[PDB]
Amino acid sequence: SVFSERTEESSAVQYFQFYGYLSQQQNMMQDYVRTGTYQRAILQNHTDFKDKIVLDVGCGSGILSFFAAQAGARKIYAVEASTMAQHAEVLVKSNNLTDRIVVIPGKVEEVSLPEQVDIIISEPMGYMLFNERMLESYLHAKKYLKPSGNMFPTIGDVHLAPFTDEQLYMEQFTKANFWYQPSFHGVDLSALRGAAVDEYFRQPVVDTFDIRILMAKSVKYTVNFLEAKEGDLHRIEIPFKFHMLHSGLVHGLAFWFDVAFIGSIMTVWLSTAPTEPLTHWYQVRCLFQSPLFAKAGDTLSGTCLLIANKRQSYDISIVAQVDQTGSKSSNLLDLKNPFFRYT
Amino acid sequence: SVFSERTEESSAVQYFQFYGYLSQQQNMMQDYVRTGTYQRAILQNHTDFKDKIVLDVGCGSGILSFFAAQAGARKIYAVEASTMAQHAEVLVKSNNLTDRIVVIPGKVEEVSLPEQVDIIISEPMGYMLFNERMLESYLHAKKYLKPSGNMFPTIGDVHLAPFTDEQLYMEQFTKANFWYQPSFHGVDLSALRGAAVDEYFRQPVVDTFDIRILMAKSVKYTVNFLEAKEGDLHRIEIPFKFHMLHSGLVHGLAFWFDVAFIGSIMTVWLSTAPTEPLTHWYQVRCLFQSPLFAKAGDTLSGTCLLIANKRQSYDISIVAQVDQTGSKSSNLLDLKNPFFR
Amino acid sequence: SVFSERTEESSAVQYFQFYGYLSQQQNMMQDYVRTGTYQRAILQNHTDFKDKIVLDVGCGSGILSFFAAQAGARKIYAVEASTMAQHAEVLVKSNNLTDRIVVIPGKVEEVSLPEQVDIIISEPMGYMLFNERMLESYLHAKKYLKPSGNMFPTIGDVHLAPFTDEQLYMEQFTKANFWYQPSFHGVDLSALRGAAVDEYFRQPVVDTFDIRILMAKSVKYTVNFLEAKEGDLHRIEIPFKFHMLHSGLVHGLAFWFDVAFIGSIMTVWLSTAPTEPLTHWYQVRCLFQSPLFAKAGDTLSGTCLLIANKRQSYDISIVAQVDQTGSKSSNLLDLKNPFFRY
Amino acid sequence: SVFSERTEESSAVQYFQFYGYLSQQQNMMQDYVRTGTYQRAILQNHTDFKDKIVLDVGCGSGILSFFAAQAGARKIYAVEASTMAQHAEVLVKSNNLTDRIVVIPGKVEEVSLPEQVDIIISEPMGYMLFNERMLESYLHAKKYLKPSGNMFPTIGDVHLAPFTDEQLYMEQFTKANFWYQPSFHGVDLSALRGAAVDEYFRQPVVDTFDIRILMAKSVKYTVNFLEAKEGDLHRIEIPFKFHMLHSGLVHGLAFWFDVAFIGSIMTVWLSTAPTEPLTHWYQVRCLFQSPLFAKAGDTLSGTCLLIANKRQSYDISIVAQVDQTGSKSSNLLDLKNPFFRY
Ligand SMILES: COC(=O)c1cc(O)c2cc(NC(=O)NCCCCNC(=N)NC[C@H]3O[C@@H](n4cnc5c(N)ncnc54)[C@H](O)[C@@H]3O)ccc2c1
Ligand SMILES: COC(=O)c1cc(O)c2cc(NC(=O)NCCCCNC(=N)NC[C@H]3O[C@@H](n4cnc5c(N)ncnc54)[C@H](O)[C@@H]3O)ccc2c1
Ligand SMILES: COC(=O)c1cc(O)c2cc(NC(=O)NCCCCNC(=N)NC[C@H]3O[C@@H](n4cnc5c(N)ncnc54)[C@H](O)[C@@H]3O)ccc2c1
Ligand SMILES: COC(=O)c1cc(O)c2cc(NC(=O)NCCCCNC(=N)NC[C@H]3O[C@@H](n4cnc5c(N)ncnc54)[C@H](O)[C@@H]3O)ccc2c1
Repeated sequence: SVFSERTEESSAVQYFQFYGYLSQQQNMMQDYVRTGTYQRAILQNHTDFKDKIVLDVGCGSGILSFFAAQAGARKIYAVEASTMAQHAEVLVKSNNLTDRIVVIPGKVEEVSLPEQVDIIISEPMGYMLFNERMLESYLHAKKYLKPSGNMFPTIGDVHLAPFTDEQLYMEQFTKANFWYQPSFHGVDLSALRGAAVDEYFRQPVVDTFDIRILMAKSVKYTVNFLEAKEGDLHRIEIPFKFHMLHSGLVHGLAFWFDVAFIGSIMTVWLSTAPTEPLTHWYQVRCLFQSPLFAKAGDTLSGTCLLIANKRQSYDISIVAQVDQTGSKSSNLLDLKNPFFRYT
Repeated sequence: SVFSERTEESSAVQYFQFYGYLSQQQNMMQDYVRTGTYQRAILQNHTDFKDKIVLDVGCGSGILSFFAAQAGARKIYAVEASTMAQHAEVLVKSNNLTDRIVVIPGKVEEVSLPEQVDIIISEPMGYMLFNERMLESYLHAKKYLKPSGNMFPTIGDVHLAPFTDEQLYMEQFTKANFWYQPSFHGVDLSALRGAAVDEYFRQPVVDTFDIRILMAKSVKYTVNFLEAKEGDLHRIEIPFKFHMLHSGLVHGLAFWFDVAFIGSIMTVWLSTAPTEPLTHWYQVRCLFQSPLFAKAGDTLSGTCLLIANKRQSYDISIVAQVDQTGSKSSNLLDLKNPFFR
Repeated sequence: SVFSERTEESSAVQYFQFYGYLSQQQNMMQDYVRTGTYQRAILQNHTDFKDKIVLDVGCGSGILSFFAAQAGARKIYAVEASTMAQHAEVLVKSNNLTDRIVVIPGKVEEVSLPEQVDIIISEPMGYMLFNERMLESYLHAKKYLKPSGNMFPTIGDVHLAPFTDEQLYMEQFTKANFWYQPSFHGVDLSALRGAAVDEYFRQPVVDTFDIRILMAKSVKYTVNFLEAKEGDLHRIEIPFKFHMLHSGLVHGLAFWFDVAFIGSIMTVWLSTAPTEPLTHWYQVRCLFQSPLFAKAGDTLSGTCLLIANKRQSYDISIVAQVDQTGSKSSNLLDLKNPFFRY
Repeated sequence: SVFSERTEESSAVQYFQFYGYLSQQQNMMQDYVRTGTYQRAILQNHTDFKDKIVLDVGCGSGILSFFAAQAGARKIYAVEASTMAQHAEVLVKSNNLTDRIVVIPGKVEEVSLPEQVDIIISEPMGYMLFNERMLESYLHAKKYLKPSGNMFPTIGDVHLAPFTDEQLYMEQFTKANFWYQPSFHGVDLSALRGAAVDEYFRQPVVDTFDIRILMAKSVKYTVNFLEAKEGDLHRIEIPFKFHMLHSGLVHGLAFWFDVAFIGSIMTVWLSTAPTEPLTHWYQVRCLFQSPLFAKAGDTLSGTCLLIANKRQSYDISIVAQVDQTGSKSSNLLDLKNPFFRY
């Protein structure tokens, strides 16, 4: 019941319906960097799986469990709450692994596992790492992890960097200005211009971009999944101090993430950086309401505060100022209403 | 309420959140054929509004009410269940129409209107006309219509026609065939190929197409909103008999719709046909899992059956056979998971 | 006889009937690259024929014997099992070479030659080099070759490369899909979908293609006809490891071949590569039933295994996997039912 | 058996291998005029099948049996000699007709049926109706037909007509003239020109043509399958007297056929005429060695003689003369080596 107490029923319904589609599973599977890196992380750390007990949190089609099986896992508990659980069972039988993979339909916060596991595996990451709040389910499942146990992924580093994108900033007002007309089919729309601007600026922009728009080395916030607690992700305060590498108008912050699989043999990384090939996580950009001018050598400092909501998302609050000028800007954004951009 | 008894709370939440965004209101407004045709229908039938009482069902930003006001409506009750009701009120004040347009926040099945109206106006059409099930709310609102009152739109014609599009058919099978692989990173996926094909073929394809793909004259199913009852739309049985004009593989049925605004002065049509400019309704195609071969001269007969569900959509059953050969295809589709091409 | 023990009578009948037609000999002679390269190989190595004894295995119309004669061969035994041996005799008379070219009707495994030869010549190559299994007759005929004799051709290189061709893959699955129909004139065909797909994908595709579809440098398997024995061609195991140069779906393997005529004066090559002008051998592609995704830098390894059958062809088994993912495709192929796509 | 005594094993092997492929079955099935007319003939004559015993000779995939089942047949014995019999069995199970369709693997001349049948159905027609000689198997199967029994098809009409096609005639010599060259890579080929011409002229041309090339109303030779005996098709003598409608050079005879399904309710026709849509039987044209000039009003008379051979085909002998001139021509053709021109 930890899941249903932090999540509106209306949101859980839609969430699980979405991951219940094969088309969606196929998308995730066809991302070769994602699928291949998970496989590489598990198989190259075979000693972390050989004759071990394994929990796969939100197994979907089962693919990560099959990898754990390839690596030599004695026993794998594959938990999945969507109707995809049925399809995972089918694959476990057709691949003759009924003696090693047990699919358990339900939420990991609600099901009973019969024993403690040596290692947990999952793909719980959303946009800017935290969105969809499955990282809480992943951490929750540590109640089943032996003390010496491991987690794959082991850590997550959400990166934050300032960007310049005059054209993105301008789009907002250009769109909002639809309403700034005194006779649209004889109707004066202009009283709504302000509300339109607000709405557009509350949407985090999900797409990719040229790394040339980044104005400073990114700042890293690390969650270590071995030590973290579920509750650590209810309120996430990310302080930042950027040392500006380029002079210009900073229109917002860009977000991406890495996770690392820290095994006994080696550490394997999965990156969603804009310097790396595009994943189904893209990148995320949050605009400031007002651009901040900064010179190369200036510091831009502030806080990104993420406050978990009952729609399995975050309210994002960003405050920033150029320390050498005192010019400051903010923005409050809702990751439950992202703008998926094609410009 | 009738609305909450026919609708899961989870679906209503999302539905009304979607229409609550200004960005979404702007997209509907910027469809010039939609906005312009509604305006033309109302203003050219000014006598249907001059000094009349009006109900606007699901008014959104209020745009249709403003049109009713331009046409000379004494009084317009604008009902809207999303938070857009707040923004509509703002526009009514800034346009100095507080004496003529009264916004009433809530569902039309739940609110109290103080009087009966002469005419109802709404844009309740979804994909394939019926999707989103607002046509029920529109019909429900007739409890407020005087005897001899009018409705704008007045009727809706659904059009059904068989199409050939080998490339469309192949896309879906090409996607589905992912699940045939016997060793995807060493994993045999092929036990799910059937489930994958079923799911993909249950998705109605929302996009446009050249009219050259149509293999017979369309068949028309008319709902007359003046006479129809809310419950008529719970189960909709559309029989069809196409006379094939071209020989080839029929890969599915294509759907579009017209509505007509039948006023005292003139009848104005809003069409979503593929012969007409593209609207935000596009057209919808339902693929058969297996094509049917037909020769020109052959008849293709069957039934399209639409059964309303609690997610404000329809489960669609399409059964079709080429009479001269007995070649038959049955197909089940869910308009709650459309494929946008 | 070695021939009739490795070949069903039904297959030999048809094989020899096919090469017995003048129309078929004209088609082979009109391939100028084939005819011209054979001529160039023989004439430019004239010292390999001047005053030498020659065996032409499966001479057909006789054309290669005439070339050996132009080069100065003392004596040429031209063996041919089809009825074309009589048309070859006619040409030997009309060209006043009765003193130098002796046609011997019959199979080279069955006839008696009166002496040993200095050199053997033949065109025994089929699709993918080996099809029709005449390479065995060519190797069998070495019982007539002196120690230190030569073979023309001398070696054969089979080239294997991975290819991407989505449109090819689609045409065959579109054909196969006929058998998914639940109501073809009211009859449910779909229980045979699996079998139809198998059948279609077992057909090697004989045509040409742009070299741009190739996703890695080809791999070479060499048969040296001087050293090889007839029995070596009963089971042919071709290992391969491709280093992928491009990322994408690998829909199969493409095959072609070169033979080299290694004479005393020079080596002349006859290539059927897609970089070279088209011959009557074209190229051959074997499709995988399921494509393999590979990234550039990945290795694609496996085996092409050819097992000779009694219908003068091979049962081909192709096993390939992307080493970095363990994605694997196994495919069977029957060279006796090729799909001609040109 | 009657089949193996009239057929060389080499030929039977290949024949049955060819019809054993699903790809080939699919081709036959996708010809809508063939498949649809068979269906229409059986269902419109439902009273010929309701609660009746049925034999389907060479059922292939089974499609005609399924039609007999749709029409209400109590029991259908579906005989098929190719490995397609296996696939037909699979379809009978997947269509829940194991109680009504019994697939019997083997040749209809060799298998045991447990009872006599009311009606036989088959698609035994080849090029010019008779080619491949399955019409003999169809007639052979009458040993299983009750006295009142019927046959579908019931009759076959072969149509013969004189044609003009200067360009077709010319092609032959243009091809043959490959050999009429004194130095093809230094070899004199010309001694073979005669033999090449002969070979080309012995090939019946399988393709279609504009009906405007026909110079007289066609002449009809009818086989009634109810009365005919297997041996009647060993030697088929077709006399003809054409009354010329157009003046010009007659370069040969064009052949096509109709079969009729004569039921109790109605007669349904399947035509392969050039006036009708193209089928997988096309039409067949046999050239004269020398064109015959005829004026409109002249009569062109002669005989077409078909003599069955052991390669499941016919040797065709055509003799024709213009009666008013005494200008005569001849031609011996072999339908076992047809030229596909389409
Ligand atoms: C109007 O649209 C929007 O505005 C909108 C907004 C958005 O944010 C959007 C985000 C999108 N997502 C997206 O791109 N993802 C990337 C894919 C990788 C993540 N894969 C993953 N996390 N798999 C988890 C598996 O774990 C299961 N699971 C979870 N919790 C569990 C629990 N407690 N117990 C048991 N099993 C559990 C779950 O069922 C599933 O199988 C896509 C569309 C969007 C549209
Ligand atoms: C992943 O993507 C999917 O899965 C998906 C699936 C889909 O099906 C999608 C469908 C889409 N539809 C769409 O673009 N339509 C445009 C047609 C024009 C507007 N049509 C209409 N009816 N206006 C309603 C107005 O009337 C109000 N209203 C309704 N009911 C009321 C009641 N009872 N009382 C009072 N007011 C009420 C309502 O709030 C609003 O103002 C778009 C996206 C999709 C995505
Ligand atoms: C749908 O169609 C199919 O299914 C199919 C299947 C296929 O595989 C096909 C293959 C095709 N091949 C083809 O175009 N090749 C041309 C390349 C030239 C190779 N030259 C060659 N082989 N000539 C040997 C000569 O040497 C004689 N000879 C052989 N053995 C002998 C022996 N032991 N003793 C004495 N004489 C012997 C022989 O008679 C002949 O004169 C064409 C069509 C196809 C269609
Ligand atoms: C070397 O290339 C050439 O030069 C060549 C020369 C040619 O002449 C060619 C002719 C071609 N033919 C062709 O296009 N036909 C189209 C019409 C098909 C008619 N349908 C049919 N005949 N069905 C027979 C069914 O009846 C079964 N069956 C027969 N006898 C049986 C028996 N005794 N017992 C039991 N079952 C028996 C049989 O297995 C099958 O299922 C094609 C290629 C050619 C190439």
